[PDB]
Amino acid sequence: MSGKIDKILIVGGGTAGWMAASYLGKALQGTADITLLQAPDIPTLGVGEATIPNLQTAFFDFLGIPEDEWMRECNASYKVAIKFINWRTAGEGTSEARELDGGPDHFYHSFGLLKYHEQIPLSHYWFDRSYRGKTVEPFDYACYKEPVILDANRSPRRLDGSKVTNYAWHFDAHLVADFLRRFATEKLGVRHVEDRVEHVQRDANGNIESVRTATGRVFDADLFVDCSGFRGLLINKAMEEPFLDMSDHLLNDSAVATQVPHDDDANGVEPFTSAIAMKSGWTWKIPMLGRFGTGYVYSSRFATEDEAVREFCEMWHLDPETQPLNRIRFRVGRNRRAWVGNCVSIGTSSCFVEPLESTGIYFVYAALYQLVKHFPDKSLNPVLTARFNREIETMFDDTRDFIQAHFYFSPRTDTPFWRANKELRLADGMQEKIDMYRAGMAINAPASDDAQLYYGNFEEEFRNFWNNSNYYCVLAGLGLVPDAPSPRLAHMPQATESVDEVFGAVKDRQRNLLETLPSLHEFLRQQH
Amino acid sequence: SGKIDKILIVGGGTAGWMAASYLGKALQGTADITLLQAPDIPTLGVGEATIPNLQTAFFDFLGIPEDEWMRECNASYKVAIKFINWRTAGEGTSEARELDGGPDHFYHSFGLLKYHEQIPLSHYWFDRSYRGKTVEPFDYACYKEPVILDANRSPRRLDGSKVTNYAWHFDAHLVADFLRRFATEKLGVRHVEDRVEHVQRDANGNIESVRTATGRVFDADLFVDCSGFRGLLINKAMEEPFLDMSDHLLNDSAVATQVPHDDDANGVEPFTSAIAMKSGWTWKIPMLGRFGTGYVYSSRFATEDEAVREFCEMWHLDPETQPLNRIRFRVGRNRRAWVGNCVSIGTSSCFVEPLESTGIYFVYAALYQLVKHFPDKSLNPVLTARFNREIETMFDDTRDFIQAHFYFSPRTDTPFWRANKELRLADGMQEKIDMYRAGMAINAPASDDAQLYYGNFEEEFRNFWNNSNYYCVLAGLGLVPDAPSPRLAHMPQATESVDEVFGAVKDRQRNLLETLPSLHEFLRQQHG
Ligand SMILES: N[C@@H](Cc1c[nH]c2ccccc12)C(=O)O
Ligand SMILES: N[C@@H](Cc1c[nH]c2ccccc12)C(=O)O
Repeated sequence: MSGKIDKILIVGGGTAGWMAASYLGKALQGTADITLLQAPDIPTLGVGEATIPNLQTAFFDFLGIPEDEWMRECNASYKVAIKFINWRTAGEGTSEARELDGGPDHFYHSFGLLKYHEQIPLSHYWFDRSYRGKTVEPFDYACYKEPVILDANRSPRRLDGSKVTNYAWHFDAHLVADFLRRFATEKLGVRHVEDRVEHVQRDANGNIESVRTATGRVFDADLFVDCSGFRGLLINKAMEEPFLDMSDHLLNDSAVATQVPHDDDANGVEPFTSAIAMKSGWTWKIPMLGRFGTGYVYSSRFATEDEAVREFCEMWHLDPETQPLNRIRFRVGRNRRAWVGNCVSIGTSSCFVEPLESTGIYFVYAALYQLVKHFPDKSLNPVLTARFNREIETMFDDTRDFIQAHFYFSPRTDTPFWRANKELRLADGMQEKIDMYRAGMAINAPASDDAQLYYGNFEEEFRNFWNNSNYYCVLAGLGLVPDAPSPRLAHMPQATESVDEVFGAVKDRQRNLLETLPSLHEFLRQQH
Repeated sequence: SGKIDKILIVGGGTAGWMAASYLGKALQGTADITLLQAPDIPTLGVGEATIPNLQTAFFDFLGIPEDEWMRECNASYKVAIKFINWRTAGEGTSEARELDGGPDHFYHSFGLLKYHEQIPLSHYWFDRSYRGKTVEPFDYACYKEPVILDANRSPRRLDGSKVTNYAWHFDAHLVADFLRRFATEKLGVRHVEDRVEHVQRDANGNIESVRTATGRVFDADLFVDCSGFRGLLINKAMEEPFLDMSDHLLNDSAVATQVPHDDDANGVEPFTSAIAMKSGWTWKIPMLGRFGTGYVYSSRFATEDEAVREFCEMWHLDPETQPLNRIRFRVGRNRRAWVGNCVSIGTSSCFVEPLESTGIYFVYAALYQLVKHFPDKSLNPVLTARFNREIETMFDDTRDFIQAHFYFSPRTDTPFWRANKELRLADGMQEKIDMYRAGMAINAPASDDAQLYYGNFEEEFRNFWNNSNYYCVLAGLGLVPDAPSPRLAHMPQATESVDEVFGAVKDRQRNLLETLPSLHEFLRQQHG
């Protein structure tokens, strides 16, 4: 028919489902009846979720929820960066960084944007100096103030509350989902129904007419949102939309995870997520309050589930026979089309990639934002659907490419896994970026180096999600550098001379913040 | 292999001297630049219209104040392009015909449509227009400019304060002269007045040297072709094919002149006029005490004599005595703007009728990209390929936008107008139209802050033709969405509170109309 969408049914009630319910409930408030169908699942351990800055500005701010309100109810901690440990040295899976060129084998991928100097990213000046032997300091320590304060577990905020850097959050997803469930049902009028989908009825146009549950209830709506996770109950099962496996770019498809109690008083809390390289994958460490979530993401192609359990438990000194563990098999890739007919997939039902760069939750609300932007009426204009699908496919594929580069450019050749990664091919779009990088060009340089604008305007960030800063942190961090300095620098003697103070400013902030900032633990004590 | 040491620019018109200035400034003291230009019959100052970033991206880069160059170039101000008679049948006249109770004209002003609850004002306007809530045209409802332009107001108060975004009108010859003085006197650019007779290339196909009529031989590491439509280096020497694009643009000729004007009796129009004709359109570019004008037409629909006649008749000029410039130009772009060690800048690179004042912009936009992708003597292929991609998109998007001005005109009164409707829009442009009809914005700006936009070239270049521009032209011509944006039916609070936004515009139109001095008034002061 025609007329606006009157009823929406969300199938699936986890993080994605209740985020969808909250975002749509907020966006269409009072002009659409929303029902979320939810069936009980086997409970799992809170193994932790890491996020990015726009979670607050693009999601919680949109809902009208203050950082302090949701943080306290979700027992959240702070994330200032992802610390990559042992990606450049051979060896077993260990929590301790090995030695590399006189220092621990780690590098940071921090938030924020590299400063521009005479229209050129600081990255280019750093490399120019490194290349000409004027420096041996790593890219991250030279261009970011964060590495130094993170090495000392400092808080991203002073005791008086003032923030000194861009940061995100670490939390148990289950708590956020419960928080949102209460918010959506209590504040936004979303209807929660506890039932299991038994049958999906489609019409002759291939659209979903209704969903019938195991109790015999029939739920019809104008638009259906699939938040059923890997099963893709609607988008794949009912709509039969093909899923594109991308194991030709990503070898990791499994994980063994758990949660470990932690004495924050004795050891403090790390203001960062750790990405610890393993023999057949990598392990995440996500610090929360009084405990940390950790999971070994690996490739079933190079390690059996039991070998992964052993490697994982031994690294944390846990009993492989008694430790509570979540054994997961991921569905890596994306649907050929995220939205088909009147069925929009949101969450893992849509796409999934290992949490190497904290994009899981981002993918959920980035998509919800794109859905509302391309919101249809009952005629389901195909142009809205196609453009939405294009945005989603690009969002995922760029991430897929970026993550693959973490493994493709690691210098490690010590296990079949690391060696195999180098035998895969990068997508053409990614290879073009590397060609540009090697030629000394910036990759997706931000329009402005103003981080407040970037993280404060979703449209601005979504169009430049993976920017030059991100690419340099990871590529240079791993050891991939340009074949030679940007040739235009040889024509800018005054700029390459005055940049001295730009590097000096970072050094002063590194020193000042290190001497004045409280530890993350200290701040959390006062705060929570 | 060493930096670029010598640069030879062939051609000394507007493009050539802008190249010498920009490059002389950008590479100051690190490259020797010589501009080689032949002396030949100058043309009439038929006038050139520009856009806001001419100052922020070009003159500001050179370190030249707006006051300094515009007074030495006797320039006037441009606040918009006024399209006249594009919707009504008839002969080519300077007077707007009547349409729906008013004159047949619409404005394409500078600046950005304001965002209301994350949605461009254009969408709220159409929603109301579509629901019979209003009959006011898009431009008058969403822009303050239209009514002050109708009264020939100045973009700045007598005290100098700026009340709107504006650009300039000037005789290009004067600007070229100014830049020649600047580059030679202040940037050390060597000027040689001679004619190229022979271009010698090496075994790699790169240019080795150029020999002149007097027997002089000039060598360089990089050659900039600013020879105009001849493409002496890029097309003739390097043999790079020029790609004609008359399958999108029928206009390929023009008859132009300069007409004396009594500013005291008539004031000065703060806008460029684009007057629809029987087989093309005519530009009117107001300057000091005169205006440049030219009939752009299609040689396949009107003869040179017919064009001269139609043109002279509208301005009441005598065909037999009025000095006239008759030109037949090539429309399109080179397959590649930069090949080997030869970079084309200006009309030697590409050209499209001046319907949206992009001619000069194309020059410094390309110069900006050349410096960003500046090579050393090894001429890294990647830098060249990327530069070329930037140029082709810059041009093709403009080509598409201009074609739409003709394709969507409602006129069917002459072979020309009817023939435009039988051409094919490029796939990319068709997708944009599909989106537009679906109620979607086309290239919405990341922010509605015009200052960020016009103050940051990277920002504008990535979003050069934005939703504001498409709505001005498409809606102006009468092409509107099939229905309102489906989103608005879900935002009652937004659609209610938007009247305050429309009201704010109304107050601005009122106050400015009442308080602003006429353009002529301001011009007397700022100039005389
Ligand atoms: N645009 C994202 C990029 C990003 C994703 N994951 C990250 C992890 C660490 C640092 C940056 C990122 C941001 O700046 O937030
Ligand atoms: N980004 C350009 C768009 C543009 C080109 N030519 C124009 C003519 C009129 C109005 C806008 C334009 C600007 O706003 O300057």
